[PDB]
Amino acid sequence: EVETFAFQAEIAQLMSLIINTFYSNKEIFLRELISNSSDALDKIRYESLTDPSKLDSGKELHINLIPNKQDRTLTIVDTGIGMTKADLINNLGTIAKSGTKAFMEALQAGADISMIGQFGVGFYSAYLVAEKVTVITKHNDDEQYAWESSAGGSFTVRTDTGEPMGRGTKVILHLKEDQTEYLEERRIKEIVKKHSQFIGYPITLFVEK
Ligand SMILES: CN(C(=O)c1ccc(O)cc1O)c1ccc(C(N)=O)cc1
Ligand SMILES: [Cl-]
Repeated sequence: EVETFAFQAEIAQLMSLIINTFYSNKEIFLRELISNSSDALDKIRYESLTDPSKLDSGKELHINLIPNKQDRTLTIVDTGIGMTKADLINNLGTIAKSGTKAFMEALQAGADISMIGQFGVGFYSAYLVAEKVTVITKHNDDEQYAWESSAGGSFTVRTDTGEPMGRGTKVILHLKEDQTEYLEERRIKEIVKKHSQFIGYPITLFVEK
């Protein structure tokens, strides 16, 4: 039922750098994850232009932001193309080994952590704010999978028996205890307006009871 994998050494080092570096501008995680969602939504849109049946798993293309203060989670849900099991295991669809090389050279040559997305590895910015990240994904060509990692050099993959998603990717951020500002409506709104104001899909911020 649960498979445990080692990160490639370069990815483990990327994650360690994100977790251990003193860097105050953590809010950029949300821009990076919304960017990934937008890119996934563009991919299923483009495939649907020539094969409308690709949207049989859901026609609506959008992004939901779901804070839950009871669970201390921020969830980013998109209805994009989703990931196969293979692409989950292969660094969540990224060229993360080569991207990490380029990013670490850029940080040595004066870049900062906010530029992570320019190297194709923006997903890993989740670990600025999350102690654990859970990714639930569903691609038309595959079953629904759950990826998870608390860093420390490993991740797990299992077939997800949870709530069916139709198609797309859900990133569940289990926030660090000192990062609960990212569950507050006003703070999320501020970050979306500051860094994600030109994303071409609706971004709905859910509210809480
Ligand atoms: C397919 N795919 C996803 O399903 C996906 C991965 C991570 C994420 O936070 C959101 C996603 O939709 C995904 C993978 C990689 C990128 C990227 N921009 O490098 C974008 C999208
Ligand atoms: Cl690569």
